[PDB]
Amino acid sequence: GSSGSSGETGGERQLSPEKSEIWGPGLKADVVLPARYFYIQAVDTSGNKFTSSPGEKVFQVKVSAPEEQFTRVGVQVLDRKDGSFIVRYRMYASYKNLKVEIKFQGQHVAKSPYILKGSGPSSG
Repeated sequence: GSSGSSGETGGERQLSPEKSEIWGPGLKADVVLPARYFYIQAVDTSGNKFTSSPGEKVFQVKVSAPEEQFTRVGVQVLDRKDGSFIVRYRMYASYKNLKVEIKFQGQHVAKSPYILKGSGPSSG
């Protein structure tokens, strides 16, 4: 069997990933013990907040450690607010350093990946 789909649109602002800002308790020094979750705000080319509902599956998140490999991370994106989203993930293995990667249709949203290693001060 086989089928197809369709959908037209236009006029709306120009959703821009680069602009979109990614903030949360994840990109911090003292993160949560178990798992953390950050928010993803959709911004246009004019640096304006979409504060709207784009769709169900529009933004994705990748989780993988530079030292440890073969990490089956099942991240799920759910629309909590009428503009922002929540990113949750589960892991049953040692977590020393992870790499956050956010992309949109082949376009990086934030300054990813994100390398977070070394308790604050290191050089010293």
